Amino acid sequence: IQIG
Repeated sequence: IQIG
């Protein structure tokens, strides 16, 4: 999970 990568958010940004």
